[PDB]
Parts: sequence; C-alpha cells; structure tokens
Amino acid sequence: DIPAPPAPFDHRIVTAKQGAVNSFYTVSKTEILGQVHKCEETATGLKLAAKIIKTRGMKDKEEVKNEISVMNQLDHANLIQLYDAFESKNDIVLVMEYVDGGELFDRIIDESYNLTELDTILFMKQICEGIRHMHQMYILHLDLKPENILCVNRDAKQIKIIDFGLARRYKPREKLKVNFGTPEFLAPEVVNYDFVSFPTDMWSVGVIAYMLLSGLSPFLGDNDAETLNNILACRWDLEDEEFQDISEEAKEFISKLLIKEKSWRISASEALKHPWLSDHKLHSRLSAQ
Ligand SMILES: Cc1nc(N)sc1-c1ccnc(Nc2cccc(-n3oo3)c2)n1
Repeated sequence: DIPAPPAPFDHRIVTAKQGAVNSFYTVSKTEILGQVHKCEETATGLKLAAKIIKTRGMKDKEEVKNEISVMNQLDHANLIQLYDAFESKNDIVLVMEYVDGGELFDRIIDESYNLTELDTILFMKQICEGIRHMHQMYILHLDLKPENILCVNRDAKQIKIIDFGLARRYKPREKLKVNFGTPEFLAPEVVNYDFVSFPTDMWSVGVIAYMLLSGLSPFLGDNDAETLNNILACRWDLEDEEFQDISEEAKEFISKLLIKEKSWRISASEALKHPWLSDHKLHSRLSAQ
C-alpha cells in the first residue's frame, strides 16, 4: 500500500513557551478528539490538535518536557508531529498535527471482523515502520497499545502513533514506575520491575498483531491478577477459532514476539523483513481469496 501523508508543516524542534495557548491558538471547546481539543493557529488558520496535559508537580512538568524533547527527534509520517507547546502553572499544552477523520485503533480492533488478514498485514507494516524508525533513532515508545495509535484512513491502511507519554531515548538500567490496574498490555519485564529496552516495544507489537487478527486480548484473564499470571507465565495460544484460517507466517510472526525473555524477540527491522510482512507471493495468495 501507500505511505501516510506527512504533516502539513516541516518537522520542528519545539521548545515550550511560557504563556497561554489562547494567545496564538483558537482552541475548540466543543470538538474533543480523545484531553485533546481541535484547534487552529489564529494567525494562519492552520488546523492543529491541542493536548492539554495537567501537571501537579515539577516532576510531572519534567516528564512532559522529556516528551517534547523526544518528539523533537522523531520526524516520520507514521509519528504525529509537534507544532508548538505552552506551559502554565497547572498544565502544559502541546499543539500537534491534526489528522482529519482519525479513528483510534481500539475501535478498529473492536471491529476486527471487518479486516481480512491482508488488511492487518498492511496495518502491521505501518505500525512496524513507525517503531522501526523510533528504534533507529535510539528511542523507546514504552506505551504501545491500540489507544495510542490512530488509523488515519481505513482503505489506504494508514496509521499514526499519536502519543509519546512514556517514550524516551534509550538508556541502560531503565526501570519503569507502573501500576497493575488493567495490565493486559504490560510486557513481562515491566511487570517484573526489570529494565526496559527495544524488545519492550516488540512485545507490544506482538500483542497488537494478535488483537487485529482475532479481536481478542492475548493475556486477559477474568481479573487483573489472572491477567498478570498470564503475562508472567507467557501463557497464550492460537487455538481460538479466529486463528483457524490464518497463515503459518502470521503464527510464526507472533511466536517471535510474545516471548518472555526479551533478547529472543525479533527487532522491528527483522519484523518488517519477516515473511508475514514481506512475502509477495503470500500477499498475492491472500489477495486472490
Ligand atoms: C493526540 C490525540 N489523542 C487522541 N486520543 S486523538 C489525537 C489526535 C491527534 C491528532 N489528530 C487527531 N485527529 C482526529 C480527528 C478527528 C477525530 C479523531 N478521533 O478519534 O476521535 C481524531 N487526533
């Protein structure tokens, strides 16, 4: 398929201004995107999105300023682009690229019965492209889940990663602070309070692939503790009836990502090179159907 259209502006090195977003942007009070408001640069008319991030402490503010700093290093059509930013006493506002007619990926997944395997393959190439770019820029996402991915267009199969709240430049000995409420997306290293790295994102890629193919969450149990049990036992399978009709390649792909031990997971770059995502004679057969 066709690569996503770029932001209508060139990639910027954004630094947060002291002052009110209101002084340079008209923020919509009725159009809410996810808090995220539609907005418009007053001077130019340019249509953008405004994420008001509430910040209690200095540490909260510092987390957002890291987020800005990270977006600054990420220039790619599958990664939402920062346009401007504003800091007040109680919040930092980010102004970002706006995608007209976006649908969040948890929606796409709720409607997984719509998707052929080829549709998912194509969405997956794009998701991997975004992650491959982040990793080759030495950056970890660390929060890759359907609610953080926007389906730009269903037909063209185009996506944009739209939040970098936990993203950071790679360092050794990176331990995350985590909470076990609704933990189905957590990598086992995050659950075990171990260090995170590039494979931490690849686990999530595995999870998303499983979910697009079946509409089911691979590690969900009847409650949070039972879900944690599944993650720590790395307990999952492709025995559900949704998986009966999928290719062997698909099955091998997920098997190379849902691995408890980090170092064994394939990279983003390898994921793209994998027969599920790269094999033309397979995609052809898939189209014929
Ligand atoms: C940053 C962000 N966070 C969301 N939850 S949506 C979002 C975002 C950022 C930029 N552009 C858009 N586009 C957009 C436009 C119109 C609707 C919607 N959606 O899903 O509800 C999204 N959405």
